[PDB]
Amino acid sequence: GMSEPYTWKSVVTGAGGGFVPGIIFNQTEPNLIYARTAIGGAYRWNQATSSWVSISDSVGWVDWNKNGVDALATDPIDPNKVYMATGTYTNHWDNNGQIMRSNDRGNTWQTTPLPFKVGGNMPGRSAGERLVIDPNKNNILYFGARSGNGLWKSIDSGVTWSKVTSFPNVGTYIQNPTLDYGNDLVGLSWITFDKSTGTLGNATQTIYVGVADTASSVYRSTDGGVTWTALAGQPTGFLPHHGELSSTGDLYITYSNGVGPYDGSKGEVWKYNKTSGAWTNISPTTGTDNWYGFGGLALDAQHPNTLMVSSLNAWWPDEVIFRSTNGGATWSRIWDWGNYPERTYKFSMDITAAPWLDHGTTSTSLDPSPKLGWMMGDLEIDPFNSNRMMYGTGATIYGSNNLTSWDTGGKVNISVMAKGVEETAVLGLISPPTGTSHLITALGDVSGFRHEDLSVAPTKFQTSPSWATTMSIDYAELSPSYMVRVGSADKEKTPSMKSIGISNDGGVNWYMPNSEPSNGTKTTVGHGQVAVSASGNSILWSTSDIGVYYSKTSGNSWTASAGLPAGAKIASDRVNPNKYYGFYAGTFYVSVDGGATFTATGASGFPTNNVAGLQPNEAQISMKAVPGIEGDIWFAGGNTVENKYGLWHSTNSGASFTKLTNVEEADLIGYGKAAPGQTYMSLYTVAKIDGVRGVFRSDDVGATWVRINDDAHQYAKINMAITGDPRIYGRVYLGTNGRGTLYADPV
Ligand SMILES: OC[C@H]1O[C@@H](O[C@H]2[C@@H](OC[C@H]3O[C@@H](O[C@H]4[C@H](O)[C@@H](O)[C@H](O)O[C@@H]4CO)[C@H](O)[C@@H](O)[C@@H]3O[C@@H]3O[C@H](CO[C@H]4OC[C@@H](O)[C@H](O)[C@H]4O)[C@@H](O[C@@H]4O[C@H](CO[C@H]5OC[C@@H](O)[C@H](O)[C@H]5O)[C@@H](O[C@@H]5O[C@H](CO)[C@@H](O[C@@H]6O[C@H](CO[C@H]7OC[C@@H](O)[C@H](O)[C@H]7O)[C@@H](O)[C@H](O)[C@H]6O)[C@H](O)[C@H]5O)[C@H](O)[C@H]4O)[C@H](O)[C@H]3O)OC[C@@H](O)[C@@H]2O)[C@H](O)[C@@H](O)[C@H]1O
Ligand SMILES: OC[C@H]1O[C@@H](O[C@H]2[C@@H](OC[C@H]3O[C@@H](O[C@H]4[C@H](O)[C@@H](O)[C@H](O)O[C@@H]4CO)[C@H](O)[C@@H](O)[C@@H]3O[C@@H]3O[C@H](CO[C@H]4OC[C@@H](O)[C@H](O)[C@H]4O)[C@@H](O[C@@H]4O[C@H](CO[C@H]5OC[C@@H](O)[C@H](O)[C@H]5O)[C@@H](O)[C@H](O)[C@H]4O)[C@H](O)[C@H]3O)OC[C@@H](O)[C@@H]2O)[C@H](O)[C@@H](O)[C@H]1O
Ligand SMILES: [Cl-]
Ligand SMILES: [Cl-]
Ligand SMILES: [Mg+2]
Ligand SMILES: [Mg+2]
Ligand SMILES: [Mg+2]
Repeated sequence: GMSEPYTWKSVVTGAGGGFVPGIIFNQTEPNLIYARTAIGGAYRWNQATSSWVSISDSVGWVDWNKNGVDALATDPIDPNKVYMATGTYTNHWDNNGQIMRSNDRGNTWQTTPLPFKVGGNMPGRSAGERLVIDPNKNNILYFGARSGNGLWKSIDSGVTWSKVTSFPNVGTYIQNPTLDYGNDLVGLSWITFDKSTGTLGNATQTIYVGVADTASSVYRSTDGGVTWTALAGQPTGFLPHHGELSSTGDLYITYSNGVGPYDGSKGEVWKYNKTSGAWTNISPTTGTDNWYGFGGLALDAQHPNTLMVSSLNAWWPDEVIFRSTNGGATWSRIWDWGNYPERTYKFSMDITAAPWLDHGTTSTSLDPSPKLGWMMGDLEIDPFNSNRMMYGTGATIYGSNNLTSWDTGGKVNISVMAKGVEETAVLGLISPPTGTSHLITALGDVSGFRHEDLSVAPTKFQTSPSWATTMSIDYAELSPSYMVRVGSADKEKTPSMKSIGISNDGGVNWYMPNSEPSNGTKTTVGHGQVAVSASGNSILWSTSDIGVYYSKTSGNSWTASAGLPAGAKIASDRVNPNKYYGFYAGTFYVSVDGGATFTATGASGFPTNNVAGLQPNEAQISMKAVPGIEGDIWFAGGNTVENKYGLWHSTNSGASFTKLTNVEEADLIGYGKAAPGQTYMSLYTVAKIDGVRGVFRSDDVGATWVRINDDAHQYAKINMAITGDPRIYGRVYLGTNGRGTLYADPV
């Protein structure tokens, strides 16, 4: 079809806002670093700008599972080469994975499908690395796989893969045997070469492999991977997260009683000397002083007996990093107790690059804010600079450039080192037509942000209410200072927290109303979708659990809406405050009494998501009324199973819709400022049009469409959120599931 080149940039959050399970340093080129994520692809570091660049944005709609990066290897012989094991789930949520290969540090990729699933967003994703390159003969790669698939090898630089049938343990541990998520074998855990057992051009003969099997977890080959044997004398009862070999011949291994990233309530650290055969338990803590696994393992390349480990997960008051300079014989903690509850610290956190990491709470010794971290499954020391470490948490990448201050009685300065990283899952987006913000987001895990300059990190976490995930946000079109968001309050932690927040100042400050939807038996857990009347004189809340409710009393009371099914999608008219719209299971609904009463209209052909194995309350539906035009509604969504997929337009308040004949599939719709000389708002859609999957803009009410993204800027399964900017022609805001929010303008 037609295309128009655009400039695609990230909306900056400073910290990224998702879990980084692996950071991978190249072993021969200084400052060559990669980072991998569970749902958001991978990144490469740029030392000149102290920032990361995504190497995954070519991943698109059909091949979306490539953004689950379960393992990554960087070539020490030719550092232009990099490989990834990708695929997101190993259960019924996903299809088979693949090994991706690049000869230009991730600028471009080729791919080899694997005949099994890869688990970038499965349990144990911070154990590793499970994809490795022979450091003496770099056409050889090994991959340790999930689900009983065992050990795989390539001898042609990643093009072709075959099972290593002589590997004798495919794993035994299963995290969630009774669930539909993680009921498969975790499988193999990490692979570590002994480079001293090969020479350039000749296969490395000694290879170590960790396996998620508490009874027998560490394996070695000494004949180049022909024969594999469990290490005699190894400890039992735990799961090794990492195995790293020092030049002393000591193999260091961290263990947890889980594979993580969220669990681990007991742990050990061991070393095994490859020459003497001695095993030594060097666990930093033990007995009642240990209630957590050990996860991250970092050896110092310059000082062979210096190493660090992190807890996984202590959870309270914070995690601990432990440092040893004598091979684990003695350890120093990065913080200690004083007179309880006081603590002393060998570190200081600096979150000036992402000040919202304090979650809006006041720091105390027992409730530190910001924390050192959590989910610290990967901890790394720069092999070319003992003063630099990096580690991943569930929210960011932290690092230091004065690490060895620890050894001289000083404090380690830890700062956000995630510039360029955006990992959030975007549940909703609004671009208010007035005020200092053009973009307020609804995000998983870190709630969402009010953005002003899209290159500057937000200064504030969303509080009062404070929650992990905002499912939905809307604003009053005629009074955009009034806006409402809904999420799910953690009432175990804060029983007075509500799952709805209201703002009268454009989203800068929020308050919680005096009541929430409830029935005779329970109050809503929240989530669902929210719509705000044109004038702000009412709120409609389609809750996740107990149906649709309206309030005309600013949330002082809520009343169940008549006629609209529980789980319905909802939308307010942007002109007429009495008018709302609903949709469920193929039927369209209208209310003309402010959300109190809904009546069906006649609209046909919408995906029912209710025939031939489909479920209505999990449909892909984007439905919005148009700013400035009463009764004008666009609807995108559907699927191929029903042959009900595309983009529909109503101008009579939902009484009838025209299905656009020139849009084969569509999943999202949004609006922005009209083009010069046009009166109708520009349309932005995520769609398949003229045979091309992408992001498209129409300046003529859908008569013609131009693709405004391209094959290098696809962002995987972009069925999350989209809007134009009512104040900036051409501007699009695109939500993603693991790449944060993008904004883009014509070239
Ligand atoms: O706890 C294990 C172990 O503890 C042993 O005791 C030792 C231990 O004691 C701790 C307790 O100390 C008490 O003080 C004592 C002291 O112990 C004693 O020595 C001294 O002498 O005397 C003192 C005074 O009595 C203290 O009073 C207790 O409070 C303390 O207990 C800890 O309390 C922590 C804080 O709790 C408060 O806030 C949270 C509320 O829930 C509580 O009600 C509040 O009280 C609590 O920390 C939180 O832990 C959770 C995780 O908990 C879970 O795992 C650990 C289990 O212990 C726990 O039962 C279980 O519930 C953290 O939650 C996580 O938060 C992260 C970050 O936000 C989330 O990550 C994000 O996830 C998303 C994905 O999310 C989805 O998928 C995951 C799912 O979980 C989620 O819902 C989904 O949405 C991802 O995408 C993102 O990337 C990622 O960032 C994550 O989801 C979420 O789960 C939470 O943050 C913490 O605040 C502690 O758990 C609790 O233990 O330590 C001291 C030692 O001396 C003791 O010996 C026991 O002996 C043993 O039996 C055993 O219990
Ligand atoms: O039994 C499930 C169990 O899951 C626990 O949560 C764990 C689980 O979370 C999955 C979600 O991960 C997010 O990523 C996290 C990431 O894990 C972190 O590392 C990072 O820091 O933060 C990220 C953001 O928070 C993703 O953003 C989510 O998308 C993902 O949700 C699951 O997504 C899959 C895939 O579908 C999506 O991706 C492809 C695209 O094609 C699709 O359109 C997208 O929606 C869904 O698969 C579908 O499942 C339905 C049936 O779903 C029902 O059963 C499972 C429930 O989870 C659902 O709520 C329920 O509706 C099926 O019919 C379809 O065919 C499938 O396509 C899943 O449904 C989504 O759940 O894994 C990562 C781990 O980190 C989390 O701890 C959770 O704590 C438990 O309560 C429990 O729910
Ligand atoms: Cl004190
Ligand atoms: Cl303004
Ligand atoms: Mg680019
Ligand atoms: Mg690592
Ligand atoms: Mg602060």
